[PDB]
Amino acid sequence: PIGPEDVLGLQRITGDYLCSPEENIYKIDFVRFKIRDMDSGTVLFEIKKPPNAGRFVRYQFTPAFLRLRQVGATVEFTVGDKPVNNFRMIERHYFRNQLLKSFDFHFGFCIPSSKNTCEHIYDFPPLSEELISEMIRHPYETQSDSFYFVDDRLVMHNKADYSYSGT
Ligand SMILES: C/C=C(\C)CC/C=C(\C)CCC=C(C)C
Repeated sequence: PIGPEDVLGLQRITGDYLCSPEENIYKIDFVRFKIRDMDSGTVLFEIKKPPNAGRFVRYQFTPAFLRLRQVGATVEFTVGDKPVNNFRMIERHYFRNQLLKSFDFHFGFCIPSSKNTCEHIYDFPPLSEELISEMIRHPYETQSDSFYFVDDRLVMHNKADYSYSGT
């Protein structure tokens, strides 16, 4: 039902998850996530996996984050026995229902029944100063949808919100 063309034009965060966890028929499970700033080598965030059912994440960042040029994302995941072809993530970010950027990453070849490592390069959009001020000023109103497709079918959907106020 849901293909990449259904999400590629969205101008708002979705009101609900567009797929159920049962539709993840390929048993894809993300187990590690690490963010590196390509201009300082600084690790900006790193986690390792031990209602929303774990499909929502809250992120606490700093104001400097909104001026980064390029960020390297290291992602580790396991895969079931079904071979996976045309694995694709489409991740859209919004502040106050205004599209900031949409990232389209095609995964490399996925080895079934095994752990895989992939690297995504995030080229940040140049954000206007007024938009920078408002995202710092109103935490958690920057939101994202991450859509995962295998052979042009929605199989995973995650959500997140973001703070750029530090802690
Ligand atoms: C799976 C990854 C995430 C849930 C968050 C990582 C997203 C980014 C690093 C993009 C930041 C967007 C801007 C407009 C600055």
